[PDB]
Amino acid sequence: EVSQDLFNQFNLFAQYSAAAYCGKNNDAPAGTNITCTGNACPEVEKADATFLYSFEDSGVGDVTGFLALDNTNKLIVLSFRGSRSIENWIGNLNFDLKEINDICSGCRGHDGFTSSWRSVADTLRQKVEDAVREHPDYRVVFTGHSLGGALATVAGADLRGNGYDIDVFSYGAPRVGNRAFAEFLTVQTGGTLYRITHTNDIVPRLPPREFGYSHSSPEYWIKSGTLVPVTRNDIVKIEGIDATGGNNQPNIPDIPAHLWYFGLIGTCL
Amino acid sequence: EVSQDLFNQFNLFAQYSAAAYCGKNNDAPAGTNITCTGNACPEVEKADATFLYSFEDSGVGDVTGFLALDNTNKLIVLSFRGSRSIENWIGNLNFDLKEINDICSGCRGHDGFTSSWRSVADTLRQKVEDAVREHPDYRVVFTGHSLGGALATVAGADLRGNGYDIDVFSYGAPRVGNRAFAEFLTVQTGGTLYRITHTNDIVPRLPPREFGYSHSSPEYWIKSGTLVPVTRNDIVKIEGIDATGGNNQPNIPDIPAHLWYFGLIGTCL
Amino acid sequence: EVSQDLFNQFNLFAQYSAAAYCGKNNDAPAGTNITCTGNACPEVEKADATFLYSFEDSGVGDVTGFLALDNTNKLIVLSFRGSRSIENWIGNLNFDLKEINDICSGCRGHDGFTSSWRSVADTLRQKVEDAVREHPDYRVVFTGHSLGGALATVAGADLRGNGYDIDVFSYGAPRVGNRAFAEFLTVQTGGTLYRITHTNDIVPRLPPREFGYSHSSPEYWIKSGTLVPVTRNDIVKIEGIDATGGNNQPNIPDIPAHLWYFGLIGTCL
Ligand SMILES: CCCCCCCCCCCCCCCCCCCCCCCCC(=O)OC[C@@H](O)COC(=O)CCCCCCCCCCCCCCCCC
Ligand SMILES: *[C@@H]1O[C@H](CO)[C@@H](O)[C@H](O)[C@H]1NC(C)=O
Ligand SMILES: *C(=O)CCCCCCC
Ligand SMILES: *C(=O)CCCCCCC
Ligand SMILES: [Ca+2]
Ligand SMILES: [Ca+2]
Ligand SMILES: [Ca+2]
Repeated sequence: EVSQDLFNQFNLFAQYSAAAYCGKNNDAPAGTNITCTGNACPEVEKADATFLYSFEDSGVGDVTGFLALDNTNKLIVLSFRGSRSIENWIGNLNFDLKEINDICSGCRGHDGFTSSWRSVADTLRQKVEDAVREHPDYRVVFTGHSLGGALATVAGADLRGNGYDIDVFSYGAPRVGNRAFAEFLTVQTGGTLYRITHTNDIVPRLPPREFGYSHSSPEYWIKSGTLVPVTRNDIVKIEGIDATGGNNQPNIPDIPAHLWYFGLIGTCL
Repeated sequence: EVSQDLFNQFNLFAQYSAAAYCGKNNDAPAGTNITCTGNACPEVEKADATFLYSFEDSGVGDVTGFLALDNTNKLIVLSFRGSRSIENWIGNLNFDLKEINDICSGCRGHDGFTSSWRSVADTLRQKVEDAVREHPDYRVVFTGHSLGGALATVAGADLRGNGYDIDVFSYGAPRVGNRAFAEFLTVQTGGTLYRITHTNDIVPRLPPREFGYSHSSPEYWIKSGTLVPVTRNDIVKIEGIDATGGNNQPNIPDIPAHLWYFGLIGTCL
Repeated sequence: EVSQDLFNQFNLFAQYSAAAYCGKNNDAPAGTNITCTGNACPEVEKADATFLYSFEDSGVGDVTGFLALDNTNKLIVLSFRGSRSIENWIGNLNFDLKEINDICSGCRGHDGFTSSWRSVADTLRQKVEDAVREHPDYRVVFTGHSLGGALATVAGADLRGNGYDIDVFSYGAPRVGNRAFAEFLTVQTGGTLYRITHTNDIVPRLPPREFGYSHSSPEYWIKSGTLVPVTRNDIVKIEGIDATGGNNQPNIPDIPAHLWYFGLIGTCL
């Protein structure tokens, strides 16, 4: 169980994550409205949300997404797209652990995700902080589904501590680093990380523990099935580093469960 | 077992479905020969078959194929290509059920398949009906492998009942809609649906029943193995909505079985 | 166990194979250095290795790779990229056996691999033999990982016997032909084939024996695990056509093992 307020935020940023997949939302002119196709992001359309920055084929690994200004909810939203291109999938396969001493000592992160973020950090950091200067009353939120959630998590860890809080909402995100990084993500201040999983989705189980990967805490686990609407009672908070009993169970994983986080996600053309 | 006459049709249109994958057959000039690479479609090449309309990157979902005029067999063949592009695959994943009451009452169909067809139906109907007018003694046949088989099925159900029969030959096609639609496809008049499957091919088992999908009846189940020539005694007719004992068995599915329908299907460059 | 000299050769050409995946190494000016990204080919970078010819999207099947001049080791290295593009994967799925009598009598090879090589054989033979004339004391070596190893295996069998030795180092290569071709690859004069496999990598088990495919002898089998450094004591030579007890064992296969051949291979962007 989560509060209705937190449920509304989980639902909203799942739609911001879904919107990042739509092709027209990766080269949109600044100041234009954020829209999706196939009812992918109704709540985002209802809001007075526009593009501050729209990017695709950026850095290494085909970083893609947009930076949004939400005047209704008073948000600065950085939404990363998940895997769609061949270049995205190849970056996922770069799963050896690389030192990220510039984030925390003893921490190691997925080579692919960390390399991709490093390659766009300077540009996007400047875009976000320009927005905070213009709208200092707003709230900064990084979000993304799958690979996009892994990027939103790494980015949040790297840019926190510079005067503005950064909340992160990831959906079906894979493990991003070793246990040192997982513990750091669990105790870091300057914003909250909401790591949302769904039933037996396979992606949050990758890369496997045996390669040295761990999950941060807590986990918000959606128990309602695929194609089933989600209510605030279907989400379970699960505390503990590499906690079992949520998505991390010793049962058969599922691929279609990876595409149902409050609605269909990853399928917007 | 099936008759030799039906076996000959099953083999012929399996090769028309293969020709649709060949890139050269998706942007060819009208009136030119239909040819394939290797021995992908020797029976089509032997016929006096020419392009009426060759299309690619059409509508939504990257609809690809050709409309052919076969003077040897007296056919008007609309052949849809199966999955190859990333865009084809994103469309396959839009597996929510959408209303198609214009086709039949209470029927619901795969969102992607029905949205792809709807985006090209006006253009293709006109070309099919132009050919029927000029060649009223020719037989209209929609066909396709995998996704293409799903598009042929939908297009056939949508255009039937306008004066001319439309027969559909689908190979390794997934489920396309709900039970209402599966029953409509079973009893619809004005043409016959030949839904063909091969051993334990995985694709006719998608999307899973649990998501609300059913299969029309009957099923023509190829029992011979992969890379094994098919004889008319290897094909078994299986009647009953969502019938088991054919491809729909609770065993381990197979991927290479998806590519062997009389010959190799889906591999023409 | 293998000798430290052979181990060093196995390690060097694993990095030449890894280099072929980097996009910048498929369209580089002749004479420029060969480099990779993130420690993918450190030994290649240390060497005085420059491009003689880089190719991409060549022939049929998206043949990709480079021809390198290594002055440090006195090598002419032809490195084929493995699977990355959709076109690559379609070619892999063309797995029926085709006559390659011009290479060896009674031999039959994978249709995709042999068609891909035939479509570039005249261009690449000219490039290799030009380099031989220019540096007649250098050693010619074909190498590749996965699909690249299969192309390197077929190319060496075709181009041997024209006045110079061709050594082949394949990593995680699939079976390329029938038994006759497997025997020929075992005994052919004018160079050596080092076929290297890793633990229970699935790819060297494809296509299955039951489709008529056989593996040449010997097999150099890496017993250390994924993400585990390799030492010369972890490699075991296994002789015999279609020998078991190495990679060819009736146990569960593994996909990540395919990417670890002394290091991460297939992941360079
Ligand atoms: C993993 C091997 C690769 C397969 C392909 C995956 C990535 C494809 C992207 C590019 C592909 C290029 C074109 C290649 C064409 C031939 C290759 C495609 C082969 C797969 C085709 C899929 C259907 C096509 C297709 O038309 O898609 C059907 C569409 O309705 C999607 O349906 C879904 O709901 C998505 C399901 C995704 C996979 C679900 C996993 C299977 C579930 C069962 C698990 C298996 C365990 C069973 C054992 C139980 C017994 C104990
Ligand atoms: C976008 O929405 C805002 C109001 O929220 C306003 O600029 C206008 O109605 C919309 N503009 C376009 C081009 O749709
Ligand atoms: C992230 O790598 C997961 C891929 C997103 C799924 C897109 C729709 C299948
Ligand atoms: C149906 O979705 C088509 C799947 C076959 C892929 C083409 C053959 C490589
Ligand atoms: Ca709006
Ligand atoms: Ca002809
Ligand atoms: Ca160098």
